[PDB]
Amino acid sequence: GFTDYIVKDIALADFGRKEISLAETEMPGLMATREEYGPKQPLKGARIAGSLHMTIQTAVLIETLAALGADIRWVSCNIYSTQDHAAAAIAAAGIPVFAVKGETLTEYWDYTAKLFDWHGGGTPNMILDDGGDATMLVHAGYRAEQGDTAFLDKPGSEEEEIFYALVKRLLKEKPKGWFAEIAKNIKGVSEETTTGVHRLYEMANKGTLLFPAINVNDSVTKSKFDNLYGCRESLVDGIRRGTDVMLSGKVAMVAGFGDVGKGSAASLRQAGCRVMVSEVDPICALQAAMEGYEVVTMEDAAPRADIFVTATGNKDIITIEHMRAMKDRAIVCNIGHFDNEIQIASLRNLKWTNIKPQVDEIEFPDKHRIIMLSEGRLVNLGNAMGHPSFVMSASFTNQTLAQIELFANNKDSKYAKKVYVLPKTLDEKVARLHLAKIGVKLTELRKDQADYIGVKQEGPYKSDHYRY
Amino acid sequence: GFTDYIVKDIALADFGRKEISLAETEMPGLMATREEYGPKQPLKGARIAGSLHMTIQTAVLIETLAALGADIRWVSCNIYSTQDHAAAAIAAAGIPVFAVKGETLTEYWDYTAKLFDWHGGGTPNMILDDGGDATMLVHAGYRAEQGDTAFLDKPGSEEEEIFYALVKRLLKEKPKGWFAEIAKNIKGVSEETTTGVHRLYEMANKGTLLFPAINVNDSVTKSKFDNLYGCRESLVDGIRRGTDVMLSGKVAMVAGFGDVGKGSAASLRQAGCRVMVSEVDPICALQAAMEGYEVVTMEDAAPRADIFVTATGNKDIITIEHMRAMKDRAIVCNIGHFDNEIQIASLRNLKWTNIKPQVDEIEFPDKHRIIMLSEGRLVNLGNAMGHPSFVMSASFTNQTLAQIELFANNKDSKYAKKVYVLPKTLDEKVARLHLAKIGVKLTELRKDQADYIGVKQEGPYKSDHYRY
Amino acid sequence: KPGFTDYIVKDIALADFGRKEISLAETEMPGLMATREEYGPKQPLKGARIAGSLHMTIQTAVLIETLAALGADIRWVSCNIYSTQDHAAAAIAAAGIPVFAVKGETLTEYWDYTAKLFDWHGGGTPNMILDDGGDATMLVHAGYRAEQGDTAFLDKPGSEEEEIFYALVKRLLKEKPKGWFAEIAKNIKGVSEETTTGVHRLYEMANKGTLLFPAINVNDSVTKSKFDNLYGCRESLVDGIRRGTDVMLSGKVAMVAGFGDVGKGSAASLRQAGCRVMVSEVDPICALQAAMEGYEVVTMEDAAPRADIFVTATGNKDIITIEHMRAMKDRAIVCNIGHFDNEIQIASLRNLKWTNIKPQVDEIEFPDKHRIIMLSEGRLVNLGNAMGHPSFVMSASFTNQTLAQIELFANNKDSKYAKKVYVLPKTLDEKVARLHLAKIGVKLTELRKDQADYIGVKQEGPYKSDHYRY
Amino acid sequence: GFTDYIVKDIALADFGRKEISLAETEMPGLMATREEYGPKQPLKGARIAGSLHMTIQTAVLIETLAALGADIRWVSCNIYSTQDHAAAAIAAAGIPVFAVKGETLTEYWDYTAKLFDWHGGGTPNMILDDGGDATMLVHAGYRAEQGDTAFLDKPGSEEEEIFYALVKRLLKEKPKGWFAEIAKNIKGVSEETTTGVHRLYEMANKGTLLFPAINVNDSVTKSKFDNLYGCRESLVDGIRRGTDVMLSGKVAMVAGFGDVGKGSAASLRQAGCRVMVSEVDPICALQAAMEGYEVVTMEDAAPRADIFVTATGNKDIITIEHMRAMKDRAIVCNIGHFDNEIQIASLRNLKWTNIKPQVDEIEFPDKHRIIMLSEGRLVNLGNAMGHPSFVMSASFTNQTLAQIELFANYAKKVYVLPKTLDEKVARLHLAKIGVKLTELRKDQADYIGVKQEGPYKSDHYRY
Ligand SMILES: NC(=O)c1ccc[n+]([C@@H]2O[C@H](COP(=O)([O-])OP(=O)(O)OC[C@H]3O[C@@H](n4cnc5c(N)ncnc54)[C@H](O)[C@@H]3O)[C@@H](O)[C@H]2O)c1
Ligand SMILES: NC(=O)c1ccc[n+]([C@@H]2O[C@H](COP(=O)([O-])OP(=O)(O)OC[C@H]3O[C@@H](n4cnc5c(N)ncnc54)[C@H](O)[C@@H]3O)[C@@H](O)[C@H]2O)c1
Ligand SMILES: NC(=O)c1ccc[n+]([C@@H]2O[C@H](COP(=O)([O-])OP(=O)(O)OC[C@H]3O[C@@H](n4cnc5c(N)ncnc54)[C@H](O)[C@@H]3O)[C@@H](O)[C@H]2O)c1
Ligand SMILES: NC(=O)c1ccc[n+]([C@@H]2O[C@H](COP(=O)([O-])OP(=O)(O)OC[C@H]3O[C@@H](n4cnc5c(N)ncnc54)[C@H](O)[C@@H]3O)[C@@H](O)[C@H]2O)c1
Ligand code: NA
Ligand code: NA
Ligand code: NA
Repeated sequence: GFTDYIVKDIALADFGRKEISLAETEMPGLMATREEYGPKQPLKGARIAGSLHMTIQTAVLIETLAALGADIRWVSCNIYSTQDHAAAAIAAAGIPVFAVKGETLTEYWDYTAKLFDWHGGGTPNMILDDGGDATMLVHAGYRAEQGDTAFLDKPGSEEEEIFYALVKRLLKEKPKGWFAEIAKNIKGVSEETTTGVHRLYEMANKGTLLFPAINVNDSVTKSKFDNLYGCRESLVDGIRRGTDVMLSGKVAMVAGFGDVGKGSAASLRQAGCRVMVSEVDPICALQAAMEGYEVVTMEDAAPRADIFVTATGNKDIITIEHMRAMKDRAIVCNIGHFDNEIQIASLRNLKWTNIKPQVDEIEFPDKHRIIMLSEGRLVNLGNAMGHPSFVMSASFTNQTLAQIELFANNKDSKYAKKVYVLPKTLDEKVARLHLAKIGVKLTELRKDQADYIGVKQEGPYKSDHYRY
Repeated sequence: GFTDYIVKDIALADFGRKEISLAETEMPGLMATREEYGPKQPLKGARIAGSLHMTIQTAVLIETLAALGADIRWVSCNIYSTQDHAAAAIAAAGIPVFAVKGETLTEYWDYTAKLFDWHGGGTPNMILDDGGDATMLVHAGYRAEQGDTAFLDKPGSEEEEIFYALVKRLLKEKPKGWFAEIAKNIKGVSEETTTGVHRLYEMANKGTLLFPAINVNDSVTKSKFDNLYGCRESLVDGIRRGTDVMLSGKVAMVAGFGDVGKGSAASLRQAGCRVMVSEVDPICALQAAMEGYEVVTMEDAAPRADIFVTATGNKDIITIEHMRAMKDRAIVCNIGHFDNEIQIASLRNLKWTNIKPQVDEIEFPDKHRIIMLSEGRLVNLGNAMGHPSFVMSASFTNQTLAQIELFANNKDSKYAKKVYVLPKTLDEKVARLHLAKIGVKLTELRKDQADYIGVKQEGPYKSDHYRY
Repeated sequence: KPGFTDYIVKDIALADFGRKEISLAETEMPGLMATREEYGPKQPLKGARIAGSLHMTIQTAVLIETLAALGADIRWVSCNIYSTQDHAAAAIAAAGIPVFAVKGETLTEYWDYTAKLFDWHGGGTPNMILDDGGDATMLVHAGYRAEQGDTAFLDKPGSEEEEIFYALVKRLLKEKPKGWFAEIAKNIKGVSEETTTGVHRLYEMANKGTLLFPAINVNDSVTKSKFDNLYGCRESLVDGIRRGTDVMLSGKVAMVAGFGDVGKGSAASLRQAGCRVMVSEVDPICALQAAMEGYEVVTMEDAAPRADIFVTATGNKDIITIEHMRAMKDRAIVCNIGHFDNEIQIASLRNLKWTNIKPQVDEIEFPDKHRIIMLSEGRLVNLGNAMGHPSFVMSASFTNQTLAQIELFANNKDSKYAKKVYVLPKTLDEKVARLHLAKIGVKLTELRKDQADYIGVKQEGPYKSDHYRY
Repeated sequence: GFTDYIVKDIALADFGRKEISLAETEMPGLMATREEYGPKQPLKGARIAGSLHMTIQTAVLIETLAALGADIRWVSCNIYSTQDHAAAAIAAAGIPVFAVKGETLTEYWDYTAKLFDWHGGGTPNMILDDGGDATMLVHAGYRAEQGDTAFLDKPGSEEEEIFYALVKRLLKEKPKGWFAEIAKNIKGVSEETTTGVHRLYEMANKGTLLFPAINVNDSVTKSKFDNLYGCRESLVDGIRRGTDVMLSGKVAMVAGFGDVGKGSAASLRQAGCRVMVSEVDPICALQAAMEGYEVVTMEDAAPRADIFVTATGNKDIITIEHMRAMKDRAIVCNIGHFDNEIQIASLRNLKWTNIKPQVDEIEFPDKHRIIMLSEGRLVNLGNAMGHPSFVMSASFTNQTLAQIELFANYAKKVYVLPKTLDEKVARLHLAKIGVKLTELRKDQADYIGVKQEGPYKSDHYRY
């Protein structure tokens, strides 16, 4: 009689469980974290609201949190990233989850709000976020509840107008003071991705951040593994499953050469494309040139490339003018967190023909066409299966450790309403937990060698400013 | 009122047509062939029986042959390689096709026989074959029809048993002399893949080959493109879609370093694996070592690689003893034409658990498991979408030109009952047809330079023994 | 000029060849050349007396002439006994700049030359140090410590170079005016330090409170560490091995100890050239990076009988021991690309039979007749057996150095630099990268104001947070 | 009392011997061939005139031929490819060699002629050639000696005028009939490189080839290894030693994508360049595009590449009009056999400034400059040390087996070694690089239609 969930089809649970079992073998850091902290139950009493792509990998994270004692409600943080068999397995485990691949924007936001109506009464006391949407709902509602309401009628994108409408509906329907009630009860947020962390630092800079936050993205074992190697593996996976094109012989353009753009350019080069890159940061541009990529503007690339990928975390990267100039049936996609890297909204008066889920052909007046993937939302998660389990084990061990820090290890107020990163000893621990699986044999410093370079034999091995 | 087909779901035809249209843009060699030969209708009067993976790419080939005047019947040459939407689109175009992804081996062989019961009555007068199964049916039936039946009672596998039962059934249910009538009427066969060509030369050398044959595999623009770059793109595609594992950090073992093994090892290394290779040919082994691969035996690799790929065209490459020695949840697959590279039958008293279509977990008595892709059949086609269209345009332009040669350019018996390859002029033409699409600007020999090296400005540019 | 004799080089007649390659390097060093054009009119280094201790290569000659073009008075030595390019040294001497640098100088010569930096022409001392590896900095600090009465460390040498260095310190205490090291320390306005090993020495002193003057850590400019250490070694490690040995790399197994910036570049050098590369590491993060890049991560004991080529890239000591070398295959190649020659236990080999093949290449034979090929007697192989990093990447390193000399000498009127270790601001790090883009055809996109606001940055940069790792 | 040689510095012999010893360890095929055939003395009675880059690797080949019984005289086949310490070691070993790094074209052809004045009297009875120059001397002299002398008054290049003057000088000095006497005594030639094999097939098709020839270049274990991997290792070595430029960040243009162009493009891309390629053959062009190289014309490349390499075996690939259009201080070089891929002659009117041996800066009227390596001669051998020893062991094991075949043991006058020998060459190299070959079971061998011991592939297989 468990009914507190919304998924595509609960009957997919058995398939979901099979793939979760397979992913466990590929996620030694999460499984070792269960073994270590299971007995101590550090998350007992935690009520974690999670907003994070409802994939097989996330399901292993969710069950790890639950094995550590947490009570949980979950949604995806993108309308196309859910893996419905993973969602069904979580629902079948009796954990409230509201996540469907292909849900509407209105559904997406209504589901986010359902995180905060805790089963049995009350609110969450922890947030685990990827992209900042659950955090944003709490802050925007609190802003309005304190009487600052005009921003809710500011012009916006289609999704923004839906978000403001949600906040108005909740102010109208929930008891007065609901958002302050939520904000009081949240002990911390851990945030996974570059875009969400930027939103966190903006709030802290403005003094509006309502609770302590750990920036998980900037663990070394997250940013230089998930953002880099994860996209190296999953960008071309998304493009292949969407289009099945031959990548050898093609030219690809990647906007951005931060961690995701580095991984994305490598994904395409390794798969056979000749890759060009755009950048605004002269250091990252020089890195791209030293790695052998031609560094060009998007105006230069638009008539040249076969495949375009936005990897910036910024907005208005590929415009209608660029797409007007592209060759017929050029492929366009986005691997940054949000769908305003490409001017999708400007395309909505053109003729769209759906090819299959997450693949559309868009026809201009002059009859040239472009192939758009996942309507401009995250292509690796929308057209394929996101990053593979092993690299998500590193990200999600960080997440689990950050939840433990904020929920369990803040009894001396070592985390204020500010943004923190995990300490390097824990970053190093995350890496250590993954070495045996992939056959690494680590050397140990002898004492005199440790002394010679000024480190402890057990680490940490690098200064605070080391960049790896 | 058209019913002469067997496909999984005819309602997939619209989706198939959308992806056929997209593939046409990616297949400039086939489309240019339609434009050149369309007006001359060189295949008017041809009745082509095709046995070749019923993919979107094959659908573009089928419609090219039809555009040149051919009447067609088609089947897939593997039980897992059909793309059901491509099959549906062909059926919806009124072309008889008998091809379902996941058909049984009994169905597979019954469908092959249906090639020869031409619609309206009569037989085919051309065969287009990939792997030699349709050609084998004709030759084995002919052998038995002439009185040599004893071999039909000594089946060496379950497949051989189904095939010999089929031959016996056709000898009873088809008219007296049916196999000789087919053999009389077939003007030629063109054969796509290394294994099928081996079978052709076997028959040619023994004097049993019943009609002229063109070896398409050994066109330069087939063997050095499809087998090499096709597998480079589509092997890791199959492994990713089947398993979603992280390839960076994994050790992969490829048996064979011919054209397919070269492309397969590159597929895995480019995707991040550390790749080991086995070989029996010292030249191919030395190539592999010079390309940086460790060259080892399968016994050395068995307990330590994460991923195993057979690429030999030979048999008994990965045995039950190897599989017993493998690490838990190692991945095993085959990209050679036939499944007996892996000893699949030796596994049939173990516990098999299906994960999803074409993915199975096999458990040994000691509880270790292996993950088997497509029950050991061609992994790129079974677990993904085979090679991408652009490279198949080169293979399939060769096939179209070969059909034209045997059907229309044999008035003078230039093709006897032996195996031939297309001339280098046609090989060069196939490459030329593909240059504009990918932006190649070819240089023209000045007249002085052509003289200096002793070629014509228009080619051919290399000796007949040049290896490229 | 005939009157000028204040130098020591191998052969002054190499100056014309030196000048031709300096001219070629100028085209390849746009950052340094742009820094001249920008700051030349302003003469920010007029009055600077710069003691430089840095590999006397063609690239260093373009740095020296940049400093002089900005107004600096200069004395120079190399920071390694095998890294000098004799034609570069000759060209600097022929320009009338005191330089004491010979490829193949002895350790005793090396340290006597370092001391000549501090005997300024016309009297007095330097007032700036530009250091690579910390040796000039160490001479001032060791002498100061001893001169203040703490001499115990001088009597306990534990390597040949250490005993030579300690004997130099004693000699200078004996021969110079009393208080000489304190007078040097008082006059040095700052040191800028190029390399990971030297910067470690600096932070050790700053943490003990013994650092005597402000220091800028140039190694940890993004446009030094993530370019010179990485791409420089990617280009010049295999160059050194090829010139020393002319072996085929395709088909060989290589072992790289360390997967920091130099080890990353070294492993890529060898893989790109065709080797199958194995890596060792002590840091689990760096080990996981190496495994993710496809390298087998093993211990040196596992690698010793397996690999054809060994490269130490750690900055640490005792990486390749006599036990490892005894276990190696016959005619295995061994070399070092970290700053100092104690990564390989070279001293443990000195009673074996050494057969010189050619400069910086030796065959070492064990009693059992097993042989190894040793490059540059375990000293930096890229500089010893080849020409070090190529000019273009050194332009990024040396533009940072020039900017750091301007900071310490000209921009410390308010004492913003105390006696501790600083890095250059990110806007200067970014400027260094900007100066190198046009030469290699990079077209940089301009952020619009709405895009810059969206990611919380100014259109003119800096584009990244302080803790961004690139 | 031996002085029948010309080397730059005989004092380099000890250095040459040390590097020959090192190369022996790296040349397991040559050394295994010495071990197997030394005691058989298959080349006893052979008098081999060799014309092949006088490198450390060639010294190991020479001493292998001698260990098989051969009497030898040797020259280099390029004026800048000799390694003087290798030449000195061969001289010190008592083998006539005439080879100096930097010898002039006049010296080059005088030295080639010395091959044929055998020590003790008589002529050679075998040729081992790389590029066909020794072979061409015999055939041109034979042609003229049979009365057809007018062509010798009509050269097309400075080198051909020197060559023709040599032929005239030999016809004047040597006994009447000398070229026919040489031609009668030469039992065969083995020819190493694509350009030389092109010359042989020209002569065979015109019906003028005077003796059997083995095309060593088209052994699989030569063309698919030396030309490909050898250039992959040694092209960038040459460019680095000549210029010391940073390759990451630069654009490089490679003309040709045959075996040498494939290896050359890979050399540059693996070293960090962004590589463009030209081709005339649509199949090779399509291969380059599918390997991810931009395929362009030289006119497209001229204003924008930083580095240009010719790898065609053809002529007039980089013209003065291309070089006029290049950026200031672009690097230009040639890895094909002959210097006429670049229009060096047309540059001789401009200002040249020597930087160091084999590196020159050439200044145009408008003051832009280009950097020319080895005056357009083979850059890997002129600016560095040619291919490394291990891959030359494969090429030179083929050469040794070919000399045995021609001397001691078809229909076509130019032929290739049989696949069983090609396979043997590869097998000899496997243990040193740690390869473990799998052995077919009898049923597996039958399944694929081969003998367990090979050959494993059809004669048309392209590898
Ligand atoms: N799809 C995934 O699985 C995945 C993985 C991790 C992060 N992300 C997302 O990817 C995005 C990028 O993240 P990141 O970690 O690489 O950030 P980053 O800050 O490291 O890199 C972004 C780069 O974009 C560049 N840039 C900004 N504006 C540009 C412009 N107009 N043109 C060209 N370049 C521009 C920046 O200079 C910067 O170097 C974020 O939205 C992040 O949340 C996605
Ligand atoms: N899946 C596809 O899309 C695809 C594409 C082209 C060809 N094929 C098939 O792939 C197979 C291989 O074709 P190919 O063109 O590479 O053939 P190939 O003859 O070029 O190469 C096969 C290699 O296997 C080696 N080999 C044979 N027995 C071996 C053993 N016991 N252990 C290790 N190595 C062994 C051979 O020496 C040979 O080099 C054939 O069955 C062919 O029909 C599949
Ligand atoms: N030759 C050159 O041109 C050049 C270029 C830049 C720097 N350097 C020198 O190279 C050295 C390395 O510099 P870096 O910037 O890479 O430093 P780094 O700190 O980034 O890397 C050193 C790495 O060595 C590892 N390590 C330490 N002891 C080890 C051991 N016993 N076994 C295996 N790994 C071990 C560390 O964990 C570390 O990751 C320094 O001496 C530096 O001064 C040389
Ligand atoms: N330097 C070395 O050590 C070395 C090694 C092996 C051979 N070689 C020499 O290299 C040359 C190339 O040999 P190969 O084996 O690669 O020959 P190849 O016939 O395999 O390749 C030459 C390529 O050049 C192309 N080509 C001809 N003219 C062209 C033009 N005008 N523009 C662009 N491309 C053109 C051809 O189409 C052909 O594909 C020969 O002279 C050979 O003797 C040099
Ligand atoms: Na996944
Ligand atoms: Na240099
Ligand atoms: Na060499």
